[PDB]
Amino acid sequence: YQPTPEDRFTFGLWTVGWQGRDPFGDATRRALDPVESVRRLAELGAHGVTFHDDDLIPFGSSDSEREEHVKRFRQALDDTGMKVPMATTNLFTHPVFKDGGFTANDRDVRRYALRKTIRNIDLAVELGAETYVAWGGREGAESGGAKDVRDALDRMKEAFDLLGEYVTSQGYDIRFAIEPKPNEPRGDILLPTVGHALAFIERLERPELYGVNPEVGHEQMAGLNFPHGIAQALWAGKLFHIDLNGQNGIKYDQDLRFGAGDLRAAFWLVDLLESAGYSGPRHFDFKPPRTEDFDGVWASAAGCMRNYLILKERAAAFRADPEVQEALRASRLDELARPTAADGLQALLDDRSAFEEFDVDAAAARGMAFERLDQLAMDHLLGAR
Amino acid sequence: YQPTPEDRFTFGLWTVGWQGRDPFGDATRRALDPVESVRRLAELGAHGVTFHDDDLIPFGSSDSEREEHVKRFRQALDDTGMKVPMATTNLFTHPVFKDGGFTANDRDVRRYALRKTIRNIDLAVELGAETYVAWGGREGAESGGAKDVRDALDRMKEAFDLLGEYVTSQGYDIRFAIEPKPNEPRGDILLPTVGHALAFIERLERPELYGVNPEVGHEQMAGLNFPHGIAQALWAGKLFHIDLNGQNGIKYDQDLRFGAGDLRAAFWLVDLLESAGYSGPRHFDFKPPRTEDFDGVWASAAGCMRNYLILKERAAAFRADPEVQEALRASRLDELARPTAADGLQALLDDRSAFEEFDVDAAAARGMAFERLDQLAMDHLLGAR
Amino acid sequence: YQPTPEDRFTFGLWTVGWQGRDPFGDATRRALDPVESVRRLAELGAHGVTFHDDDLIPFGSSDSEREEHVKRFRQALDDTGMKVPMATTNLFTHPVFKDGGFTANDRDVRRYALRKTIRNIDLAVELGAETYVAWGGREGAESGGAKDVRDALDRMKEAFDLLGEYVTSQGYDIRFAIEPKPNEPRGDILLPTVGHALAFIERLERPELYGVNPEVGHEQMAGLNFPHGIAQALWAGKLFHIDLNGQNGIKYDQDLRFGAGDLRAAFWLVDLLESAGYSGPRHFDFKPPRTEDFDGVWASAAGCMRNYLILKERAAAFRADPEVQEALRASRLDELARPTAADGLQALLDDRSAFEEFDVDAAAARGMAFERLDQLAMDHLLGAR
Amino acid sequence: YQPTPEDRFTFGLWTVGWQGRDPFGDATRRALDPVESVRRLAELGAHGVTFHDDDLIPFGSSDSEREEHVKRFRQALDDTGMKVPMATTNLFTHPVFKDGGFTANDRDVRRYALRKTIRNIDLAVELGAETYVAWGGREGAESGGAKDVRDALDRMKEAFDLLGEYVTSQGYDIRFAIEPKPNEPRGDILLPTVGHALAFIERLERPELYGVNPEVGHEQMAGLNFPHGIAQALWAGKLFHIDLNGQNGIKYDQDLRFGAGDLRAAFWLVDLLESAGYSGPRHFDFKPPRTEDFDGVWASAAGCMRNYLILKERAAAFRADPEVQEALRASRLDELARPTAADGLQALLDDRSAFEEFDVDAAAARGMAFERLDQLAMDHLLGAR
Ligand SMILES: OC[C@@H](O)[C@H](O)[C@@H](O)CO
Ligand SMILES: OC[C@@H](O)[C@H](O)[C@@H](O)CO
Ligand SMILES: OC[C@@H](O)[C@H](O)[C@@H](O)CO
Ligand SMILES: OC[C@@H](O)[C@H](O)[C@@H](O)CO
Ligand SMILES: [Mg+2]
Ligand SMILES: [Mg+2]
Ligand SMILES: [Mg+2]
Ligand SMILES: [Mg+2]
Ligand SMILES: [Mg+2]
Ligand SMILES: [Mg+2]
Ligand SMILES: [Mg+2]
Ligand SMILES: [Mg+2]
Repeated sequence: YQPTPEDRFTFGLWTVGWQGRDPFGDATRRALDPVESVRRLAELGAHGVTFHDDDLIPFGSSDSEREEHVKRFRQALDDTGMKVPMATTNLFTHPVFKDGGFTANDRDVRRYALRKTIRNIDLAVELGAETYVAWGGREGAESGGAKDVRDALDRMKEAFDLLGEYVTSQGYDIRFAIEPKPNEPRGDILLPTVGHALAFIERLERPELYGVNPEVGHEQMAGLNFPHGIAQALWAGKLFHIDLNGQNGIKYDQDLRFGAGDLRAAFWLVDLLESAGYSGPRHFDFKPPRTEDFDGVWASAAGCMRNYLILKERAAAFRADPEVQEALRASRLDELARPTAADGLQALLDDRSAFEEFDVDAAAARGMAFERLDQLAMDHLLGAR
Repeated sequence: YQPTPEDRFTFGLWTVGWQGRDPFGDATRRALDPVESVRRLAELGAHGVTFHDDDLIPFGSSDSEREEHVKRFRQALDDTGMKVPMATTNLFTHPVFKDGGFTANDRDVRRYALRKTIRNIDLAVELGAETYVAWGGREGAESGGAKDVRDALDRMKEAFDLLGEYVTSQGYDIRFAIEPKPNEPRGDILLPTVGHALAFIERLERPELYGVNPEVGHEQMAGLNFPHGIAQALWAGKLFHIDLNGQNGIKYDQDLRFGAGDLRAAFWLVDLLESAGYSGPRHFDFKPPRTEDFDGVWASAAGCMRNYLILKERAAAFRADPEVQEALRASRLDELARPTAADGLQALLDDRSAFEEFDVDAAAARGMAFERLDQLAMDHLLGAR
Repeated sequence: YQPTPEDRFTFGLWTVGWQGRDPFGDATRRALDPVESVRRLAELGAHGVTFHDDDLIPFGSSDSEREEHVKRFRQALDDTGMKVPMATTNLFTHPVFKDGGFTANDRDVRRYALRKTIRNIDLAVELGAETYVAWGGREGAESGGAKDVRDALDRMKEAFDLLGEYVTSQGYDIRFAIEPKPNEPRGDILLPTVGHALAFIERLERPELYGVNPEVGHEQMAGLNFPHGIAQALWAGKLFHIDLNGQNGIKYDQDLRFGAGDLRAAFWLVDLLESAGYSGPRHFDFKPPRTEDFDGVWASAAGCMRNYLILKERAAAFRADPEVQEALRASRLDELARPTAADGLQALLDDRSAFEEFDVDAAAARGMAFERLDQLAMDHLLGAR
Repeated sequence: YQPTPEDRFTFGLWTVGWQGRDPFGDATRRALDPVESVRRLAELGAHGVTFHDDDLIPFGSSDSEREEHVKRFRQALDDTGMKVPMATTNLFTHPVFKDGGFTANDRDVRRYALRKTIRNIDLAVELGAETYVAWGGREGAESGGAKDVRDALDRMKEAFDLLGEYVTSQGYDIRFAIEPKPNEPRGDILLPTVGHALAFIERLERPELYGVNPEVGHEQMAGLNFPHGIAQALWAGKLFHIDLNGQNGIKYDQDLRFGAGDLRAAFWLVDLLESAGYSGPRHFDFKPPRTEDFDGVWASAAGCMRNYLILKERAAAFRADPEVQEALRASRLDELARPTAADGLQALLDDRSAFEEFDVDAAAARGMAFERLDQLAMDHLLGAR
């Protein structure tokens, strides 16, 4: 189960670089130089890395310092052959963003947020990124009177429209991906799920430029089924990128390594990406627990990849098994893929077998054979066939 | 706090008519004749009622029995002056719908579901309904292999497209409202939230015919903020109807009377509907608890209306208070309503006060004064000014 | 992975016998005669069955009918060699129990509840049951004013004390097990978790007679860690029985087959029961989904047992692996089992290496190596060593 | 609604002193000197303050610096007349506690944790504290193999036993209060709820010395009913202290001001404390949101007290209303307070009216009149009588 750069596994600098500060605790690990992370990731078999502006260039850096930071990073990429398929902006750490970036009540702040974003879009293109993520972690509220949501959506639309005008005018080959999260750090965050983000995109001036970047843990903090949310993004043609990690139910965002948390949901996600022919990066947005030292960080990162490869194998074996193919037919998955009324409205209306003469009791008596199918799925996942 | 028919309060037959059967218990109350419910509701000050096909005409009724059921109902409406602004279909009780209506794996079932729906659309128009609700309570799964979500969305789209073709061809003045719910009775239900339903509508052939019917308790079963979800529906121009009730967090769907459950969320919802000028029905989809007799049912129904009227009064007093208007200015709600960059992209890019010369520390130091505003909101809700 | 009666697997009559009625739907399956369930379970390899009074003898049965029902059941047991290790009372279905059994506000009801319970204790002993379960599904409330919890606990204590006096006086060899659940069917249920039930037992007149019957899904409806709750019951010497099934997070109680829901939590539960030497019944309290016919019911029941046996194998392989034993030492599990201060209070107070000279930074720098250990656990579960 | 020192309102230094650092953000406010907090709290009408060792004396302080810190604090208390009714230990911030204090795997750490605790017990007594709280925020795990819960409970018991031996030997007049929390910062924390802590106390060598310190938000992060948990602590005679704040459901711990979050649950809590004659401190463990400046901190602190006083008034009016007293009788609250069988076991067994002649249908038909009672409760809370 050895990964190679062909598996397209990526990691954010902020993941293996998390120092372990939490709401109740100081850091347990020293900071990692981005160059070191690049090298260690390459040795593990990763394909590339991602970054927030602030991960690469310390906030408030002079143009001189900025150039120096970039050059060193670029050298590491050249030395290892690692790519940079996505980048994003930090619009959440600094105190100025306490009420949001694009939807802060203060107009001056909103203008600042757009300028900080545009500067990073330029760098991202320079580095070859294909996707630019936006997670509005501070857009929301803890109380009802603080934010008029209709006005905030107007402000969010305005912001994304200006970014689309910008890339268009420059002639850049980059697309945007919005990342939803229901809460934390705000009481409630705007665009809380994959559905809310998809619905919002349809109101932008150039909808073709925007998709979603769903994250496992995020949809599970609302108790939603991740594989179902991803199927809806695929159906809309909007899965531009994906964030993989683990989460144990509805609580604070844990960011465990991928495979931990809900294992069966991880299995069904892998089955789907692989069946659907998803060809984007398999990005891990996780945090090695603060209990670990450096050895532990690398082990956790390696486990992310290992878990994906084991699941891939098990899902493939599941779909290729003749006995499973037979069970899918038994459960009428074939019939779900056929049109209900290709014959049209009129033909449906005139068809007595559809109502007048339909034997409802006979249809009701037919078992779905879902439990036998699910048990074959479990046997496959566990290597117990 | 007396309601009148002008307040536009409505109730489903199934609400005051719930006999009290739950997953672990038999009925505690006898069935109510629809005619009796109409009369009792009129006396309490309700404006109208709503129904599923099966609430009005017992499943499997002959055409003769059907006509008889309708005529009696129509007489009650005439006697009391009650209206019927919405109707819907039961595609969840009968065993034939065990795997869904529009997205059942069996094709024969899907065809049956559409025929049963079309028959009720005809009645709804006859009775003067303006809105037709669709809650797909059985569309979903308990296991991953049972439903290919991409195929199910194809099937759901096909179903809604055929219904749109139908109303168009007949020349009916009726619009559709999709009602999301995250789970129960299925393990996971498709289109689980207000966002997922809004995103789906944008892919239908004639999107103008469809909106949402959000329900308080439903979004709270996913731990989402209801007033925020409603603001997004308002922003999209898609709030065609609304279901009001109460819920105590993430658990089974309780369906308490409106006002019970999350009281502060009820306050913010009322403030919003009233501020936004929502002119549709205020419908209560709730269940008087099984502990109650008939006297208790009517008391609970009366409480739904009473609670809305008290909240309306308190929200109005909140918005009209000079001291609140001053606090909103202090918290920069005025600034949130102004465009970020009406000056345009170029002007933003050339504005040094937006980046180069922006004093981030001075901006960061500005308190939002949100807690004083929230305390004025609490004082108002409690009548403690 | 074939079960035999030696594995001690048991099922309630109500599990494979669930007809599929839910809050929104009618039954999908016909009722099963208890004799048929006994025979089918024996053929699958089960060790025994359990029952509520009402599952075996229809409510309101004459003494004549009662005897007839028992005799037929007894014949089935003799024919198959199945045992009856536990029984319980139905104090939740009939409308009289709408406000509870032992804690109903009406005193007459409370007296009735105790009489119905005592009659079943007698039968249970006759059939050879060793454990009597009590799940107070209707003890609780939907509103704050309806129940004074202090008075209700007095009433609950009184009830359990009288039952203890009863078994003592009769000389029966039976112990009681209280089963907690947080909600459903009441808004909140009293004694909502394993901890609340353990704390309550310590206030009864003869605490030795009572333990807990925890259920997987129940603790997961509160988002708690089941294996941790079971370890606390084991530590107190109070795990008298256990209910196994599956649950997908915080929502309505699903009652999936064991192994479904949280698979990793199922793995850790098996590891614990097996390590601790739990020698009681492995009882399955689950519901085959309403989508299934009879073939599906038996397949789901078979899957419960299969899943336990696979997990048992994987946990055993995990604990026996030399490389795991080494990792446990690396993570200081050995040190957690040694007393902190067997030397005593004074020796601790005088030990400078414990404070004055303790090198906090050196201790802080030591990684716990938890992620490598967890990855070995995952590899083992998946059969990927 | 003006508080006075007689209302017994207290605050932790860490509450109004929270700088606003979260998992995703830097501090938004400067640190407050403990002397300033004491003075500002006194002016608002607070009765006293509480502290962790580390809030008062910076970690790693010399004995010289320690004495200086104490003296300054003592002067502030004398100047204002504020008291210190409770103190606690910080066993969670420093990296050495990454795996816990009392239950860390490393034995050396466990010994250190006890020494740090004993030093603070001494100071607490010097300052006049009556209660010593213990919140084991780092005792728990993120993975199943990392902690053997049976061994950890042995370790936790050992720790509390040694602390009891210590206070006993010194002759101190102080009692311990254990504070449960389900998760955050660990994946799962040991003793997750009020029930688990109550059950654990019963296994300590001198159970009389220990009680619980429940916190509103903590039990709500598991979706439990706080007023019910408090009634069980009252019933056991174990409510030694209480932490008041607000929380919006199952998510990260928000720590809103008291009254925010679940308002109806706040009403029922106040009704209970006041009815039961709770005479301990009304302590606020909350965090003014990071959006606020200093003015906002004081406003939020003032709101905590204001909200309690308004609720107190409304609960008192509720209980004193003749119409409510009549409704309570209608709902049989009087009957819940009478013994079920003061006549005894034998008399119950011989009473035909309890079974043989009990009219179950007549009893079942009796409505509980809970909704009318709940509506009177709502009317009272809202000042709408
Ligand atoms: O909840 C944290 C989010 O996952 C972020 O890591 C984004 O993906 C990048 O800003
Ligand atoms: O969860 C139940 C839903 O609220 C239904 O009552 C719909 O509104 C009507 O089918
Ligand atoms: O939630 C349902 C409970 O699990 C019951 O099945 C008990 O175990 C028996 O009354
Ligand atoms: O979750 C944080 C806890 O409430 C702490 O504030 C304790 O009360 C004191 O250590
Ligand atoms: Mg996250
Ligand atoms: Mg992410
Ligand atoms: Mg509902
Ligand atoms: Mg509804
Ligand atoms: Mg259950
Ligand atoms: Mg059970
Ligand atoms: Mg907290
Ligand atoms: Mg606290």
